[PDB]
Amino acid sequence: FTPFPPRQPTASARLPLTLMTLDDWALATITGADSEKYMQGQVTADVSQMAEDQHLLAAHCDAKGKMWSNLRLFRDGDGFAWIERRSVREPQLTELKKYAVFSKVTIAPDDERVLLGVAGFQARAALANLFSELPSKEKQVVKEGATTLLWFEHPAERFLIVTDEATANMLTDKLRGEAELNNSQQWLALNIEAGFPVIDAANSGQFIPQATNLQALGGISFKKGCYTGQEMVARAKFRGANKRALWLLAGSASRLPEAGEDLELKMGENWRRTGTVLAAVKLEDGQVVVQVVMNNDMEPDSIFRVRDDANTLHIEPLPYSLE
Ligand SMILES: [Ca+2]
Ligand SMILES: [Cl-]
Repeated sequence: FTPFPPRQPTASARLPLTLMTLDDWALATITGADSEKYMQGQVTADVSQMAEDQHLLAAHCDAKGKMWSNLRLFRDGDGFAWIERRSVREPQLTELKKYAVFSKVTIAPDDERVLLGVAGFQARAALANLFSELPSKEKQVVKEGATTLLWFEHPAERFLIVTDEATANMLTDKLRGEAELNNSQQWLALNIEAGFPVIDAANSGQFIPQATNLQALGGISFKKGCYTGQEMVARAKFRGANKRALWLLAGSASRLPEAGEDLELKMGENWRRTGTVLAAVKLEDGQVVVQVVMNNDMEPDSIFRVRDDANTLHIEPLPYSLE
């Protein structure tokens, strides 16, 4: 079917109708009688209380609570599928499979299905012509034949499509010259804007889930039964235990910081390396936008920069509360 070529991404507010190939994300599945039990023991979400029409962003942690990756989970066949960054799928699956020697599950990558995104102006009306039913806030996953559609509210309405090559080709042919075409960087920009954490390889194993605000995004149950890393995830909820959070910065820079890179914070006439970048994109309207993990008590008027840059970044209020 083939990835779409990149064009410079746009902020959600000004984003035209856009169809994207999500090549930098990747799919995996679990099937078998023990699918729910097995996943319940390895992720932060309560998968026993996930309906067929729901999807959520969970964490898969090691025994110390550090996330191999977050993952967007939904029911698929008699088990689950999930989407995470391609750069971490291989090690994530190795670590997930460590406990499955005798369990009634089969865990595998899925590179047969195609991941697409639809976003921007009138995305819903454009798609309503191409599928009988679309997902919505009231029914967040819809399935039609080979296709699974996931609804997102943030930062503006958009849809993630999990489908076969034939349907991907149909959609592309039907929307060509109406939807702009872009690649993963546009979906990435939207996740940065929404404050939804992205974990690439450099950041695998580095963060407890709450350092990336996952508790505020519905990704952690504190009442479910035991799972790998649970004790440490629970400890991070104590008053004052976790000192990090995920932030949204915007401004200008001469280069994008890489995942795992630090930024610099201004203080007096000095600059101090601070934080860990998760993702960054340069937008059409000129700004660099950056998702970063740093201390949860940064002053709102803090001034940042990409290391040694002539220009600066500032905090854009996160669109959801951490209270
Ligand atoms: Ca444009
Ligand atoms: Cl952490």
